[PDB]
Amino acid sequence: GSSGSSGLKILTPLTDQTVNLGKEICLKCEISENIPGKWTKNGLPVQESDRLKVVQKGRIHKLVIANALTEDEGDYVFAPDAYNVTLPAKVHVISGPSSG
Repeated sequence: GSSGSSGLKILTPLTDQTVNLGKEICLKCEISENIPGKWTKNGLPVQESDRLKVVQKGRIHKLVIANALTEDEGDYVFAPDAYNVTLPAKVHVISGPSSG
């Protein structure tokens, strides 16, 4: 999908993930290249923290959350720090006893 002087082939793109409130979020994606990338939610630079840890394995980016918070519900998007490619993703969180 050459668009702008790029040539990255998405081997294993992100897959829609749906879990209940609290569950441990997970998002793994592979690419035909070995380069670092960043994640973005609802069009914003996701924040990192003890709970939020972005693990990377060679040509694969993994992302899991300690507790699936309501905020999670939205649209996740990842992109390499070398190319201008973007991998869209959908997620949903089920309500629970923890509300109000």
